Parts: sequence; C-alpha cells; structure tokens
Amino acid sequence: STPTINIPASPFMQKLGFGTGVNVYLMKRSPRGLSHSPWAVKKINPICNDHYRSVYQKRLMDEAKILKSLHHPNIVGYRAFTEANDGSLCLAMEYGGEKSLNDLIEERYKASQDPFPAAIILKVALNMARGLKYLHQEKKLLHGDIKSSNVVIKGDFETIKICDVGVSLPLDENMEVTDPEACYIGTEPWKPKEAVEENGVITDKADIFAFGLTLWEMMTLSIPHINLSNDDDDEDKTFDESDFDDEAYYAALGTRPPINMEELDESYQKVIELFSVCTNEDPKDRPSAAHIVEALETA
Amino acid sequence: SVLCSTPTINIPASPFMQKLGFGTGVNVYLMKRSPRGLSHSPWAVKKINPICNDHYRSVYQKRLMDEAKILKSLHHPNIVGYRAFTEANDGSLCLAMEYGGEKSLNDLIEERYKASQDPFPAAIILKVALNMARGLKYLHQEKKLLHGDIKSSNVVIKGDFETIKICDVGVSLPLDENMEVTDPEACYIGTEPWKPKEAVEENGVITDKADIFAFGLTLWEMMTLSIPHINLSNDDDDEDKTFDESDFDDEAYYAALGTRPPINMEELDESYQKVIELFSVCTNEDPKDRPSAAHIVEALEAA
Ligand SMILES: O=C(O)/C=C/c1ccc(O)cc1
Ligand SMILES: O=C(O)/C=C/c1ccc(O)cc1
Ligand SMILES: O=C(O)/C=C/c1ccc(O)cc1
Ligand SMILES: O=C(O)/C=C/c1ccc(O)cc1
Repeated sequence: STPTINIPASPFMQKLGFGTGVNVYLMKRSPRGLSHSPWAVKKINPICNDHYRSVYQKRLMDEAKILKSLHHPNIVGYRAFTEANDGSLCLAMEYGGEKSLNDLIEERYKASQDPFPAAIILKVALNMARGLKYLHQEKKLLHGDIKSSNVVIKGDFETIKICDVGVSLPLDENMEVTDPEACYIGTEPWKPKEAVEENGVITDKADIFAFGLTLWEMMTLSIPHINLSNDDDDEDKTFDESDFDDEAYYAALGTRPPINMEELDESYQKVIELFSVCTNEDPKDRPSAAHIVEALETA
Repeated sequence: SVLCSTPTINIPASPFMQKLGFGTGVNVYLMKRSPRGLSHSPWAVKKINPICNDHYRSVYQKRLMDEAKILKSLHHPNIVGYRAFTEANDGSLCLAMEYGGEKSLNDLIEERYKASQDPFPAAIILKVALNMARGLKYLHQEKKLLHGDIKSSNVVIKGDFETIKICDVGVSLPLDENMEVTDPEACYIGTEPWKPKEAVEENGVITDKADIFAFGLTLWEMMTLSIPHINLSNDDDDEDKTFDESDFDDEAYYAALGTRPPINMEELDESYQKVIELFSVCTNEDPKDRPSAAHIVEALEAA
C-alpha cells in the first residue's frame, strides 16, 4: 500500500471539534512539474472558464496605455485599478449599456418579428461609422470583429457604442494590417473575403464589410449566410443542424447576403444602398469609415 | 468563379451611393423569407457566435432581479462582491464582479513554483486560511449560500497578501435550514480535482461541508504547489524536463477524486503543524467530521 502517518489528537485539532488522531497518506516529491506543464494549464482548470481573469485581463503596460486612451462617444474603453506593477496591469472593459444590438435583434424577433425601422438602422450606422473613423484615423487600429454582439445600446438607442476594441490589428500608414504577427479572425459569418483568402490583404475596409453585415442584421433579424437547407415553406417550428445548409454556408463566406426587399420597402432606400456598397466584393469599392460619416452626417 | 443562380435586382446609381464615393449601380441577390427561425434556433445560439466567447457579456452579466438583489447585497471583507450600473426595478439587471487585486492565489502558487519552489511559509497559509474561513462563514451563516467551487484560482490576493478574498460567488447553491442544498435546480459542479466525495457520488447530498473540503484542498495547494490528484505513474522518468498527458496516471486520478490527497511530509517542517491538522480534518471522507467555517474562524482566532 502507500506509506501512512498518524497525526496525534492535538488540542488545536480538538478546537475544530475533532478530537482524535488522523491517519494520512504520504508523498515524497510534489508533482509540481506535471501540474504546471502546458498540458495541465490547458486541460485542467482552463483559464477560459475562469471568471475573474475574463473580467480583469492582464495586459502589457504598452497595450494597456493604448486601451486606456480610447476616449470617444461611440467606443467602449477600458480602465485599470493600479499603476502598472512591473510588466503588466489588469484592465476591465467599461460599461456602455444593459443590452447589445444582438440582444435587441432577437428581442424583436420574438415579438414583431418586424425589421428595425430604417430611421434607427441609419442612426446605428452613423454612430458605428463615427466610432470606426476614430479607431481607423485616430488610433490607427482595426477593430476586427464588428457584429451586433460588439455593439452595446443604452436604453432606446440613447447611445450606440462599439466594444471589445483590440490592439492587435494596428493599421499601417497605408491603412493596412501589415504587422507580421497580426491575424484577422472576427466571427466566421461576418468575415470579409480577404479574411478567408487564407492569404488576402487585411485593409481598414475589413471593418466596413462587417459594419455592413451588422446593418443587414437589423434588416433581416438573421445571421449572415445561415439559410434552411430545405425550406418546406418554413414548415416545422423547430430547427437544428439537420435543416441547416452546410453547403451554402461555407460557400458564401465573404459575400454579400441576399437582401429581403420583399419584407422591407421604400424608406429603407439609403439603408440598402449603404449596406450594398459596404459589402461590395472588392475592398477599394467599399467606403472609408470617414466617407460613411459625412456621407451620412447632414447628407 | 462558381457562384449560383437566384433572383437578383439592380439598385440604380443614386446621389447617395455617389456621395459614398461610388456613383454607379449595384446588383444584389434576393431573398423572400428571412431565416429568422433557424438563426435563433437553440442550435444556432450554441454553435454560432457562442455567447461563452463574448467579451462584453463576460463582465457585464444579466441577472434576474431577485438574484441581483442577493449578489448586490454581498458585503464582506473577504468576499468579492458585485456592482450594478443602472437603477433596477425591471426584471433583469447587469452586474459586474468587483475588483480585489491583480493576482489570484493560483497565480502566486505558480510564480512561487517558477522560482523558490518552496511551499508558502506556514504563517502565510494560516493567514489565507483564516480569511477564507471568515468569508466562507459569511456565505454559509449570513447569506445561506454554498460557494460552489473553492480553489486557488477563485481566491484573489491584493498586493503582498494585504488582502485575501473569495470570488465568483453565485446564488444557485442555496443552503437549507438544515445546511444542505436541496433546491431541485441546484447542482454542485466545482472543478474536478477539487470535488468532495459528496459531489463525486452519483447522488450524494451537498452540505456547507462540501466547501470546507475544497477549502482544505486549497491549503494543500499552498504546501505542494500542485493540483490535487494529478500524479505521474512514472516515478521513474520523473524529473524529465517536460511533461505530457502521457505521464499522467489517468486511473489514479478518477480513482482519487473526492479523497484526501497525500501530504509531502518531507518537504515541510514543524511550523506546518497547525496547517497540516487543518488540512486533515477539512478533508475527512465524512462531512460530519469536517469543521464548519465558523469553527475554523474560532480555532484560528485562537485564544
Ligand atoms: O474541471 C476542470 O477544470 C477540469 C476537468 C478535467 C477533466 C478531466 C481531465 O483529465 C482533466 C481536467
Ligand atoms: O464603466 C464604468 O463606469 C465602470 C466600469 C467598471 C468595471 C469594472 C469595475 O470593477 C468597476 C467599474
Ligand atoms: O465563430 C463563430 O462564432 C462560429 C463558428 C462556427 C463554426 C462552424 C459552424 O458550423 C458554425 C459556427
Ligand atoms: O449597487 C451598485 O453597485 C450600483 C447601484 C447603482 C444604483 C443606481 C445607479 O444609477 C447606478 C448604480
């Protein structure tokens, strides 16, 4: 068996309401090595499933400074809680409302199931552009993951903001993510063509594309490139990976989704027009964050 | 160039699109019915845009009004509480876990490993022990809430042990008038290596003592700087620079979950006497043999 060693019934241990010795097993050398191996930190007690770190993220003081410098009515920034101890510093994303656009999208789907009014779709479009302009022209940073999930709304669209701003996609002088160890990822359904090319060139327009698909969501209340494999005329009121078109999905990844003009009307004119040019197959053909702003400002 | 055939339409050149630096026309495909159903299917919300990977929702969590009341009311020196950002009344409020320092006890038990490798001084372990006990006592007595999963990574340290708080407190494991989690919904999950017998058993009963067990295991972590029941079958090739899944005795693991791990007696000394006693009683197979948080606070504030 394993070497045991009795621990005599002490007075202190009695204070714990347990008066008796306790036998315990022995261990020569603590398997520290295995417990701290990469396998362990990865499989046992995953840091991805850890709450505190998810909120208070350890950041390299240089990035931390950049992330704390984000200051714009349409961007959600970060805040620290101490002066950079030597090396890193914890940062927490600040608050920008109780709901995310995504939350409102599905909130609606379960009620009216009616597209967002054109007036509100444009408003969001304005503020999001405003915020992208700031990120692109001011901070020289590409968001890289635009979508309804990363747009938080305050009340009845009192304020529209963009969150989860990174520091890993620095925009070169030619407004192009030239940095060597910099990879665009975003969220599959929202990826631009150049993010799928496996070799394409990531420009600032990568965001404009995603910005377009986000306006699309407010029109269709749906996810880009997710269509029922076999319609059946929207028959059964239940869906799963069986009636999902694996086919069309990986096919359209990076292309402009089909517009539901049938459900919309005439007021959604500008919305559709803006959506179209932002999803244009070619990067150069897509407006700059800035262009979209003034082109929408008083015009 | 593969594409497909399907209804399309032409958006005439307009002043607007021109103003967007285009001044041309665009041809767009067409859709009659929006896949709104499939998109919000329980399947879609689970595999596409996984909220478990959403940053904003990770910090600002939506809680039911009654749960937020409880969470907002957490107020103890050794408990990391929550903060709201808008006046509630509605049937749902967002709360963010508060700040309690830069490092977790797990971070420390590991900076410690990357150097000294010498088990935290006995005195510090007792300090950590008393503070955790006070916080756990607050949860059990004052709020009637079992923590759920005590472990080093859920203990945050401020500066040089200037502050020690338990975090990630939830409300789904409410305690009985009998100190047992009987709510039909409740379900002890914890973290495998730290699970007590009761939580490993097929349908054991969970009491405030389940926390005492994992609490004990956390003190063990401070002496061994290891994860409970993670041992290599190879005492032989042990000390080999790197370690892999192929050194981990998969059986001994699942066989020891819930049992008191072995104590590295030869690495400690006689100042680790109280620490070793506390560790032992807190890890008895029988919950009734483990002291309550209250009894631990008293025994440590000794005299
Ligand atoms: O709960 C955890 O964090 C870890 C679970 C786990 C389960 C089986 C393993 O072999 C390792 C980790
Ligand atoms: O955005 C704010 O006003 C405050 C945010 C915040 C986030 C985490 C905290 O621990 C405290 C404040
Ligand atoms: O990145 C995501 O959020 C989603 C990824 C994903 C990958 C394969 C699928 O079939 C669906 C979603
Ligand atoms: O409990 C909290 O931490 C926050 C309370 C709160 C109350 C009213 C506000 O307008 C914002 C926060």
